Amino acid sequence: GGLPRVQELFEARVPRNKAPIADVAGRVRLEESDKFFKITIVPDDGGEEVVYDKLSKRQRLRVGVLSDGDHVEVGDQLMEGAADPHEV
Repeated sequence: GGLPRVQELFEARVPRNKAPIADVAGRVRLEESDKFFKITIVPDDGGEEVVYDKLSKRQRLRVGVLSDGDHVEVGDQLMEGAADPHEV
């Protein structure tokens, strides 16, 4: 979170602590595993459910804060962190 972060962005590098971006739009089914997180996106498209299996409980969520049933637009960030520029 500083000059290294700025250098991280201009250099097009994968962030230290990553974070998923929604691959499709729709409501989310959120589950807490043992010392883990699982976020499943039920798309408005009515198609294949997109699942993000394991996310460390330390990264928290994007604020407000995500809860079960919240609608998610495509490019929205899920859990707090730095999203992969190559991913968006």
